[PDB]
Amino acid sequence: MDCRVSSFKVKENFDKNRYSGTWYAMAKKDPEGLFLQDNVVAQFTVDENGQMSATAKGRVRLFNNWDVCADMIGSFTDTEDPAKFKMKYWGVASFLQKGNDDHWVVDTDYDTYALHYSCRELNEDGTCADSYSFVFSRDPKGLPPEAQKIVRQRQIDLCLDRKYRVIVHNGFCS
Ligand SMILES: CC1=C(/C=C/C(C)=C/C=C/C(C)=C/CO)C(C)(C)CCC1
Repeated sequence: MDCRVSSFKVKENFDKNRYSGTWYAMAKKDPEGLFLQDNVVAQFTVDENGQMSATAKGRVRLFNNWDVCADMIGSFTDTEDPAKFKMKYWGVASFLQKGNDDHWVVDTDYDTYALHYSCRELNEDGTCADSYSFVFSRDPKGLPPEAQKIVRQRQIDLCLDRKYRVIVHNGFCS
């Protein structure tokens, strides 16, 4: 049971165009502090020069109770690893958070599911101190019993097992 971040294995030869399109977040594992809550849908596209970007809608509560529908946007720069990106994000609205997080795709089938992960804070022993993860599906209705078994194994080998929470979509942002 090695939970060092550098130990985690990511998607072999990640194909940036097979991955583009609409993805629906079905479950998540939260990080410390302020973060997207529900009704979150992401849209990936890749330009002619291979650059990948994405926009995202989601409900987020602020200060104290203030649900707003955050329109986020991120760009991705490539690393020595096809699956491991650096993502710069920001919102159409200014008060919304800007920032830079790693963006790694641990696993995907590009036809039905994608499993994302990001460690914002590394510990002294290499394991992650503060992290979040997303489980996306191409189908707004969710994964098959059989794709769910793959997903739950991924969560365990990430040491995030039993820490995910089902995301719901009730047109709060449509
Ligand atoms: C770029 C965007 C993503 C992440 C957004 C997050 C990090 C937003 C947080 C917003 C907050 C907390 C705003 C507070 O005012 C993910 C990874 C889903 C995939 C594609 C595009």
